Amino acid sequence: DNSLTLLKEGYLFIKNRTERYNSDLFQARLLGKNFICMTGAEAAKVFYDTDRFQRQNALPKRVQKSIFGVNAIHGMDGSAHIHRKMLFLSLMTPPHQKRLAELMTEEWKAAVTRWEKADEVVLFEEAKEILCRVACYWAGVPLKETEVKERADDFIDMVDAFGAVGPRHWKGRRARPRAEEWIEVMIEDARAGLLKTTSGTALHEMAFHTQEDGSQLDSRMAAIELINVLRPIVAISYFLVFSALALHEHPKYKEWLRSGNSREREMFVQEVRRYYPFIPFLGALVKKDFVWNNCEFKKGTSVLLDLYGTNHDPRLWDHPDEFRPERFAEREENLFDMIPQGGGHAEKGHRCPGEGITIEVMKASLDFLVHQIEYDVPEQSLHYSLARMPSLPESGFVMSGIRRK
Ligand code: HEM
Ligand SMILES: CCCCCC/C=C\CCCCCCCC(=O)O
Ligand SMILES: [Mg+2]
Repeated sequence: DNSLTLLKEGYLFIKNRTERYNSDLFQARLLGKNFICMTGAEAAKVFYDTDRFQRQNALPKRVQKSIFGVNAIHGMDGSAHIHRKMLFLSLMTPPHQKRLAELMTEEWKAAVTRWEKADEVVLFEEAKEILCRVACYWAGVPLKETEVKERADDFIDMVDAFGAVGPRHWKGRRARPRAEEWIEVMIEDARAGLLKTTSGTALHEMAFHTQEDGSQLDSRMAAIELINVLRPIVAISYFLVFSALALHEHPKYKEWLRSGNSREREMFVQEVRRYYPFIPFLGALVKKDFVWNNCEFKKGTSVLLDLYGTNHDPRLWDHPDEFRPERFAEREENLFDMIPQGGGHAEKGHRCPGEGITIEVMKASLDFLVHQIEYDVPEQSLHYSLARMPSLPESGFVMSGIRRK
């Protein structure tokens, strides 16, 4: 069993071995199970074949009890999964992406009034609070100013736990029942009409969603699925910090952004998502015996798809370990070569329905940093680990001398 080695190597565990064995797949004992680990765009296509792969019983209990919730969308298959996935997709269309991006812009502009007076700020901490306030407001979830930071911390504790052991994992295990109880009473109040809800917002649509047989979700399950909207919006915090890091470490792109418009901002944001680590891999179970790439996949075998390694595959990407947003000028759009938030079709599998929200929030936040304020980046540890999952520049990205531009 290689699980401790996986903990040691993190994002590079699969890529180190696919390179060493000169193969796009290898066998390994991980998580107590027999696994095949695979990488590359062709492997991602096979992974998203839902006749060959299922997610039920692929999600380790420890992941359900920390980041995702028990028996939630991530572990569902078949028409029941697709049914629930349409609920998430309806909440993440461009009107929602635009609304969230606009709320973020308003928050960043409002933040300058305090940042200019305090001089020094930790971007990760500011982002967490703003995103939590914006996510709850857009969703219709009441949120008191005195609890913004606690709820944001609970959301991040769940994200930060998914690849951890020891105290960091325990933080996520403790935060999940707090968040679920908090949101569940909201669901219950909404269903009794004791909390005002609005058609087309996340609280309303999760509270009143009906399944294929016409029954509502259990209030706890509706709460879990609403957290599966609120938590990943706060998780955009990680990408916002990596975006600011890339700006600092590749300063030639700042004037490139200042001169240009949303096209350059979008190429920059896509390169942040491709280049920096966030989700290392995905798990599934072989649904039926099949053969691919001269390997027999036996029913019941667990499988890991390498997100990070595919995103740095030199067969797909020129100089894959350099940050070069211009690579997305005149590049073909494809569902399997660029998979930091999954691959394939979100309507037909488990691909992230939040990609558009992620991208527009990142673009709005990049615009703020480039056009709205000036700032310095003082001496600090900007190192981010490829072993620690998820990963973040250690300091959280400290900014100082902040001035209204
Ligand atoms: C912040 C950066 C984000 C990253 C790195 C990310 C990444 C991912 C990945 C890798 C998956 C699983 C894909 C698969 O299993 O095939 C996923 C699923 C999901 N994401 Fe995201 N995501 C992010 C943001 C968001 C946002 C902002 C939302 C909602 C507003 C969201 C909602 C979801 C949901 C509901 C699923 C489960 C979909 C399903 O099982 O069918 N995510 N995400
Ligand atoms: C058997 C190994 C399973 C894979 C372990 C990690 C699983 C999924 C990674 C997270 C997917 C969604 C992340 C978006 C952010 C969030 O939901 O908080
Ligand atoms: Mg229904």
